[PDB]
Amino acid sequence: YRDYFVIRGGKPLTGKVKISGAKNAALPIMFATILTEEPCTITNVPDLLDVRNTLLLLRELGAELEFLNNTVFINPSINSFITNQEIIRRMRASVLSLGPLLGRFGRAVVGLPGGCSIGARPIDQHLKFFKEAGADVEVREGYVYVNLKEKRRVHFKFDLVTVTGTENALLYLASVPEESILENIALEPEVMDLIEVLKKMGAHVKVEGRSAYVKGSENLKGFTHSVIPDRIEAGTFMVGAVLTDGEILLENARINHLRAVVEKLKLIGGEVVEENGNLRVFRKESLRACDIETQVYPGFPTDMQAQFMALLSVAKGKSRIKENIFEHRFHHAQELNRLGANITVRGNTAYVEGVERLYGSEVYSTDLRASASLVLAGLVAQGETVVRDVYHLDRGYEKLEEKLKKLGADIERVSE
Ligand SMILES: C=C(O[C@H]1[C@H](O)[C@@H](CO)O[C@H](OP(=O)(O)OP(=O)(O)OC[C@H]2O[C@@H](n3ccc(=O)[nH]c3=O)[C@H](O)[C@@H]2O)[C@@H]1NC(C)=O)C(=O)O
Repeated sequence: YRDYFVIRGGKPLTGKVKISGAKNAALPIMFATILTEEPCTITNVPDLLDVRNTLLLLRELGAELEFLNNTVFINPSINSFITNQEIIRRMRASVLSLGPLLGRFGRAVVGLPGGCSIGARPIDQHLKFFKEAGADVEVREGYVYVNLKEKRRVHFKFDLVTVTGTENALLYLASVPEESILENIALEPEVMDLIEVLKKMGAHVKVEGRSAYVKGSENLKGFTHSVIPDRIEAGTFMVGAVLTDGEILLENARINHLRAVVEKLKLIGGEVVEENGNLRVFRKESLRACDIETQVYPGFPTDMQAQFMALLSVAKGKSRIKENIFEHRFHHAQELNRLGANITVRGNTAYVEGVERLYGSEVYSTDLRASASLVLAGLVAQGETVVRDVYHLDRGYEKLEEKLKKLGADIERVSE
């Protein structure tokens, strides 16, 4: 659909906002249900497009489920191991179905992801792991055909840190009745949340440094779990508060999943005060430039890069923002320039020369997470900002415009 936002800037964000469950924790956790025949219950699952597409895939695979009150009730009656190309083209993370399906049937046919606006994003590490696991892997008809003669212990080291690569490996190993080892894994909170679920199902998982020791099982149980809060949504609203010089209280967020974000926010001039579990955020000092480099967790999230770039576009001084994760992820920089920003891009590094003010205009969303930066900029840009193709934002945030409206943003959605 061609829905879009109309943001009339000039209002400070003030008030409470309830942070939703983590989209990227819910996804792998839902795919984990494929590992058992027993019923599972997953709560605090956000109602956003990626979750809905995942549920559609599970139903296509044979599962019986319901999604009500941010809770997924599923009977994992999987009777197929084919993840079609259409679903993969709609959400490349559907590749997470590979590990579970292989662990359940010893076979899987999953469409190979195509390019993405964020980058080529190949999955060589995923395929490399499964080959190291002893599976026969062949690409035909744009599908990855994986066949496993027999499950055996695995000792694999990732050539680079990959979030879903780590998750796909863990999902499979959880089904192998032997002791396996993964080295150089991702430590993102979502990966840790998936790990708790796999343990609840019966697998043993020990994390030391970036190594994961796994002892799987062929009789995994059903589980009940409440997914962690979404740290990217939380960070986004924090930026919103500082940028608009408002004062917000985030409810249901986790400060322990936001260290790098809070650190940079304070360097820029914002402040974050913890009240019990709540986080009160506001601007303490005038905005100032700061250098930022994205890194795998616990470092600064690439998923928060665009949002901070919007904040820095109106800060005093020149900021350097380098991407070490998705080096191509800068489409938003030029959209911000359309609002009067002064951002330059040279390779994997962007330089932001702060300007006194932004001027509202039409900008296009293209990144389910990074495009939130456009909404943020629209909150302070002079006049009105039109954010096109919010379909992307609907994939990455639950009721974004509604939460902003509740905080005083003069935003509205035009269904088209
Ligand atoms: C973009 C999203 O969030 C993303 C988030 O930005 C990134 C980085 O933190 O980690 C997840 O993707 P991801 O697992 O594909 O990211 P990674 O695998 O760690 O890729 C990091 C870098 O490694 C490279 N990479 C990764 C795997 C691989 O086999 N080969 C490879 O070259 C990628 O090209 C990328 O430049 C999140 N997605 C989910 C479903 O967990 C989203 O919500 O869709």
